[PDB]
Amino acid sequence: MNIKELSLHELCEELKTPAWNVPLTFVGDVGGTSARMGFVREDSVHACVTRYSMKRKDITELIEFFNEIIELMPASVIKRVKAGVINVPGPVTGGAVGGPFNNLKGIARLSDYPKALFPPGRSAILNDLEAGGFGVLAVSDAHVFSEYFGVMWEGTQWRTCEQEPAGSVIGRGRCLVLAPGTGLGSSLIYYNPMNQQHIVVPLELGSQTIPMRKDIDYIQTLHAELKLLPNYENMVSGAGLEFHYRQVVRGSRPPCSAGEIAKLASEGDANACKAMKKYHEYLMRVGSEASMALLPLTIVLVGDNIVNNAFFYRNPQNLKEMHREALNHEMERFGFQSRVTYLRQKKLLNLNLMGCYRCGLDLS
Amino acid sequence: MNIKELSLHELCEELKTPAWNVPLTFVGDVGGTSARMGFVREDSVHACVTRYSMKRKDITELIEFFNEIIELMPASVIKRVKAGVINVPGPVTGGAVGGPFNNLKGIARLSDYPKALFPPGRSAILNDLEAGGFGVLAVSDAHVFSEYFGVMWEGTQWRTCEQEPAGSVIGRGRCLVLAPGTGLGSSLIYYNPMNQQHIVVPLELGSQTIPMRKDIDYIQTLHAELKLLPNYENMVSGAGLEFHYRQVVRGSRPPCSAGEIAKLASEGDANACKAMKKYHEYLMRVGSEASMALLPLTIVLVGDNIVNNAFFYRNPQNLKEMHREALNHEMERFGFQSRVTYLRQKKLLNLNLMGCYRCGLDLS
Ligand SMILES: O=C(CCc1ccc(O)cc1)N[C@@H]1[C@@H](O)[C@H](O)[C@@H](CO)O[C@@H]1O
Ligand SMILES: O=C(CCc1ccc(O)cc1)N[C@@H]1[C@@H](O)[C@H](O)[C@@H](CO)O[C@@H]1O
Repeated sequence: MNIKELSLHELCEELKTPAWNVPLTFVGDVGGTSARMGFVREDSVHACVTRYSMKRKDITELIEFFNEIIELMPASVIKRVKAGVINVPGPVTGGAVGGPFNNLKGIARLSDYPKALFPPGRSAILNDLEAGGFGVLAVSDAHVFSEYFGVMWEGTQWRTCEQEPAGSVIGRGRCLVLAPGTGLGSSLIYYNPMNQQHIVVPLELGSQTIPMRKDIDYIQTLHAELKLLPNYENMVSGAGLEFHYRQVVRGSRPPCSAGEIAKLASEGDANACKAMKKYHEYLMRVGSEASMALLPLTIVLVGDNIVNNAFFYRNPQNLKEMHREALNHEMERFGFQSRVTYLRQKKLLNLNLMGCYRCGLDLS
Repeated sequence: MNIKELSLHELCEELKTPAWNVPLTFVGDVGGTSARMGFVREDSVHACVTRYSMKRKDITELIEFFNEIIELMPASVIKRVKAGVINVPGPVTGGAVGGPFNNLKGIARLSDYPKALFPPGRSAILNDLEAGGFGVLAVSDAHVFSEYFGVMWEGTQWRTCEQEPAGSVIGRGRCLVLAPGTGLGSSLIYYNPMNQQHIVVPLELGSQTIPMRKDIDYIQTLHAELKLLPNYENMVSGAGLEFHYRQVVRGSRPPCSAGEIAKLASEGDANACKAMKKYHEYLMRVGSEASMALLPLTIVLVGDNIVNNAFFYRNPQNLKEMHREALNHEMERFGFQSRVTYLRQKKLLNLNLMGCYRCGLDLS
């Protein structure tokens, strides 16, 4: 798994080198603030990408970027493009129309994209966590799962389905991918046991109304701030973390950012730590409800957030509390939540870029 | 598109007429009370089946039924078995391990089934709604969708994905199947835009904790009765309807069973009617929340209950109220709930038997 990030110029020069004299997949991982776009080739995977700023905060700006690449890149390179797959930070329909976005305006339309980078019949727009799910599969496919994912706790069902150690393979069962970052992303890597095939199913779990436990007052406190029935993302996100911190300090310390709160928690600050426990309590509730609804074999937490918050999961008291909340469901009296193995990304890797490429394989 | 229930001996006879001198698919629709098993052949879908009482109330009695069938049947008939698929009223893993079940006792195990009816590599056990979802596909493939399904309302997304009228085909989009009957069943017919294929993913939406709207007291009341945080099935089931009717009458009238309540409502009783609106209010919350989480193109309400309570859905007032509640979600401010086309089964049909066959065709 190799990704190199280059200026657009160094990018152009890299693609003229012998190693890149080969069929290419155009890929793009588009976020609310930036996009990484470039080319990917083949059991190792090799991507070379350049970073763009989404300064105009508008999804149509990608069209301008694609043009730039086509004009600035030699035709010899562009003609090697066998497939073109990008991902965007919002719901996508028909792999062709993405929108509406929370942090960008406009609608991503595959039909308005240049066929030089998006060949007809071999092109797709993915949801970011749909690409991430494909990304998880690409890690598994390269026999390197244990290098990127660590077991948080092993579920009851793993040994029933798998002889190998937890975390060593994705496993022949449904894998629910959760990404608590800017937005709360989710996807279901469904497993069809009749053909032994994994299939990525995009979800919007973050946007469901939170069902209560013994926390009606806490939920109502947020309800009154937002003037909206809180959804999971409202508790599990940067603003969620900031909310949890305000609720812990109650005025006594002025507000700081989610980023600042995460830093303080890394330094042992009791208030920030408790905010972080709160944030994860709600993440574990997404997990327990989804564990029932989707009956997954595994749940995998992914993203730079998860990797960088390793200090939090490393702590056995934090981990035991998350485990307890994961089991906090009425259906656990039948063992449903206990079936599931939870894993977390433990090493940095842009799953989305790998996923766009992995998806391109299935179009080609 | 037809199914004749026959006696065991006159099943054996029926399977000698020349029209049934074809490869056969063994199928079985296992309910809590009765199981219908038999054989299927082909635009045209012809099935003939015999019924068994599940009077051991034990899922394992099936093997005796299987054994009997093979004993009381020609080797000219058994030799034409190409596939074998049955469905059961509980979760199933690996398409081969069914249960534990809320209704029956034991575990359905494909490995303990006779290969004469279940040719290895061409057989499966399905969850009941997993089969239902396959049945919905089969109806659509037989170009007879509009004969069995009526539109309750057309969603915003339909005319952009399909040029055919709503209700006339399943549609090239995800279809969430809900079966609000004795239990609450749910499955997602996922549409894969990469390869234009539908796949059926089993769900357990019924067992999710109910998120609130403005009904905290009503939920607390049931919570106190059940001594369990209510899930959608608690509000949307037989037990659910009985609860709604009781909260309506407040001991002013006698307590009535679900069937009693249903009948009374059809006759025009105001209290029973109020109970059924209450029930459908919670059914619509399953739909609005799943509309966000799973982003379906359609939602199809299936089952005998649904056909038999056609009177309820035909009332323009009840339907308007259902529609209103289907859009009662904070995400509707973005049009998410409005995207979805709702349909209901309007004519009797064992989708599950048809589903077992349709599944079989993917297995051969
Ligand atoms: O933003 C949403 C909900 C839909 C929505 C659309 C417009 C809007 O203004 C408000 C919400 N969903 C996205 C989701 O697609 C993505 O996978 C996730 C991780 O990046 O962040 C958000 O959860
Ligand atoms: O069985 C369950 C949930 C697990 C469960 C286990 C024990 C129990 O007492 C209660 C529920 N769910 C099943 C589901 O598989 C099925 O499709 C649906 C329609 O028949 O009925 C049930 O709701």
